[PDB]
Amino acid sequence: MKELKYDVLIIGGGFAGSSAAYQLSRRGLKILLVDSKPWNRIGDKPCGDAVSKAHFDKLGMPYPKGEELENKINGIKLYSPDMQTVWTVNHEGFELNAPLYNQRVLKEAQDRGVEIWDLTTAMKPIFEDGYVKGAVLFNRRTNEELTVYSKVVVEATGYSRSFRSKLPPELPITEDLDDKDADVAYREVLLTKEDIEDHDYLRIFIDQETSPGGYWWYFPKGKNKVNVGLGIQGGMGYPSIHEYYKKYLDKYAPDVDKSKLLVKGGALVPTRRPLYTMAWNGIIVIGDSGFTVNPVHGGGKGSAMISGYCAAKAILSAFETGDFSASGLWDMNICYVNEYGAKQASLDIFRRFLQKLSNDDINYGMKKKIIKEEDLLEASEKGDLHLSVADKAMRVISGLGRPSLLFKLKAVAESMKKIKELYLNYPRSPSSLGSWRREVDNVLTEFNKSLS
Ligand SMILES: Cc1cc2c(cc1C)N(C[C@H](O)[C@H](O)[C@H](O)COP(=O)(O)OP(=O)(O)OC[C@H]1O[C@@H](n3cnc4c(N)ncnc43)[C@H](O)[C@@H]1O)c1[nH]c(=O)[nH]c(=O)c1N2
Repeated sequence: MKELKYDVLIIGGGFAGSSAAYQLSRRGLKILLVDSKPWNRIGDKPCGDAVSKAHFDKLGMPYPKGEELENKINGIKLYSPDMQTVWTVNHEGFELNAPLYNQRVLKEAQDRGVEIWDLTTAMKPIFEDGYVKGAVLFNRRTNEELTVYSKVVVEATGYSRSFRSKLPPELPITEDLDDKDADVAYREVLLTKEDIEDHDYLRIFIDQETSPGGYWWYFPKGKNKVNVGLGIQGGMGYPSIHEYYKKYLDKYAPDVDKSKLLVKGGALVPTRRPLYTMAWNGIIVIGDSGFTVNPVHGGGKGSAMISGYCAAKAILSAFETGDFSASGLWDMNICYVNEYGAKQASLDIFRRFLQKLSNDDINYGMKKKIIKEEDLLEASEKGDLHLSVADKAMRVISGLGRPSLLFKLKAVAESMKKIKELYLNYPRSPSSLGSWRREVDNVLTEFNKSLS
């Protein structure tokens, strides 16, 4: 079999993969990125295609340009179950042509030196002497099995985790997710008969009956084109998602013409804290494969780019120390946790609370303004539910006569700050990962119990 040697092998060319390749380019390294999909189809996984503007600024990534930007976004409208209360949150963002932008990022990284092979699949992890040292690839372009060696493998295979799942089960980097720590989501993109009111605003509909554990959304991709879909918490016993979709479509999008459908289909999306470690001997995991999705609103394309940034940073460190062990790549964790991980950990706890609320809990909480329209912005910008804000909210649900889960919002706010306290104190060395993880597990075990 043919053999090749590279410094870095990036498996998967999604938002996470292309972010790693872009950031690692022009640094004196020999890089190979692969993706099973053909070039023109790379990055077309079922998505809402809605990404925050703040993400692009931070990392110094290319702004959506021209055809890549389908519709400019200025904010979000959060509708209550009975729809008697509409929260308008001002937050700038983009509704983009996801495959078109993704391929541009790849096209540029290719110009900056990175090599990209489409129609190529990582089939077997090369794992010898206790290290990930590359992979066996199948290039369907030339029907050839090639063996690629690398000092560091970047796992960016998405929610499938098709590569790292084939690693031995004692590696912390093969951590699996529980069914209930993920949501199945489905979406379609159709044209509307009439225009779209406030088309520069995203619409999110909370409703535990029409989308239990998640929500419905109405994302305008233009003047007369809309990305409508929903998400539901998995591992609960809920019926097929396309049954929820078919039953309640007209309720959230009656203006669409069902004959002008462009794309459909759905996929899995994780709604939890990131992998306890995203780095191990000779391997870094990023994107959906490392559970980098926001547990509350389910956005994952912004925080995927962050994981890719932190991956380049960690790898450049490892090569400067010739150390590709977990310890040598460990800065991947310290970086991502400070950037988005600690925020996720706190929101993981908050998600567990929000998913358990009745429609009456949300109808009451929103109508009575249990929190500001700007404090919901802060609670998911920094992932913090301030002890002073919970107190202002707790004295509003005091005027509630019926029993509710709302009365535990204070204890939830304390548990959120507690687990974020832990993630700020992330292990300095891999020697502490085990001890620190079980403590995190204890925090979640206790909190899960406190909701009952
Ligand atoms: C229905 C729905 C709706 C939304 C979203 C998800 C879902 C399911 N998300 C989440 C978002 O889609 C997701 O979090 C990011 O795309 C994660 O990026 P990745 O690159 O990790 O995934 P992605 O799945 O794009 O990465 C996998 C890539 O690697 C390739 N690959 C996998 N295994 C391979 C192998 N063994 N060999 C070679 N190639 C391999 C695949 O072909 C693919 O190109 C979202 N996000 C957001 O922020 N805003 C939104 O509006 C939404 N809405």
